Amino acid sequence: AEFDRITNFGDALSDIGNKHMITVDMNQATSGKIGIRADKPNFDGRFSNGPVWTEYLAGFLAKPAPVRGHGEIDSQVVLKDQAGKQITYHYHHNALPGTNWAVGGAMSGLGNFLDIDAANGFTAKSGLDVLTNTGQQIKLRIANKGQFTGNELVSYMSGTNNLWFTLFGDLDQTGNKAAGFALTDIETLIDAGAKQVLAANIPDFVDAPWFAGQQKKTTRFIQSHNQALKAGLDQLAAAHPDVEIYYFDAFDLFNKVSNEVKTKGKYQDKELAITLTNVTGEAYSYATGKVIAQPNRNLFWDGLHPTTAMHKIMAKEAASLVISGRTL
Repeated sequence: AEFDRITNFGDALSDIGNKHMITVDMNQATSGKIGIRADKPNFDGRFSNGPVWTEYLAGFLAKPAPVRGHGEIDSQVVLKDQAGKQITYHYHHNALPGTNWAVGGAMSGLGNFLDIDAANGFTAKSGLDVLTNTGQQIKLRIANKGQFTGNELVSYMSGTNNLWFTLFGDLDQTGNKAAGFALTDIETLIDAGAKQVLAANIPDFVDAPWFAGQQKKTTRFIQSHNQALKAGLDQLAAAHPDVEIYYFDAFDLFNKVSNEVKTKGKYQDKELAITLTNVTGEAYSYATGKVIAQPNRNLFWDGLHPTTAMHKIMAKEAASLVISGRTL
């Protein structure tokens, strides 16, 4: 056989609950002073209305379902109430053994990042930067579990948040610069013994509701990133002939589904029991909580994250890429 288990790295497209549960635990530990990410109506801490693509993937390949994992978390969380009284917490959680190390918000590269808010009248000064970037996930997986054995498929899907925090934060990355961080991370996997790598590019988010009024900037970033990533993976595959690399072209899949819905009115897959009829709107509004009656007719759940229907479509394409043995 080629592999017994799947290991996942990346962001909210892959995460089965780390960003959610870390904030649940920090909220408990501070008696409600930290806001919960991926609350209801999101499904069990997924940034979706049901399972994400890494869950369908394990089903399709008949491998064990993802197990949420992370390393030790430790931080001095400093908050202030509206009166400006400072409150300090020692937040700690032991490592969590698992196989899916993805965390919503994560960027390609190393280190930790800030994507958690204080709540109920408090404001965070310091120490909420407890979430790990994709390259940091890999570093902590290696420390916790050692090098890969070769019996795993390792999925890597990152870069969306390198775009996100360039548009809406102080990150100042080109698509090619962000792609370089991804390739550095993927090379770390290889040097850690990974022999089967499922590397995904950035989806075609041209129509994502949260990117409205940024279409030229997102096309530039996502096009730049994906062609740099492809070329880099072609080079890595060249230099590492004992590694099988599958390039999940999530971009083209999003593009194809979208154009099918726009030009024929639907994208339907009878094998998956899915019919999409909307690829331009959110099924669910973050701001108001409201959800349309039939969210699984949409590509987009909120303004960026796919619905569980679209995650199923993504995993079928990835599973069939792996089954097809069409490696780089």
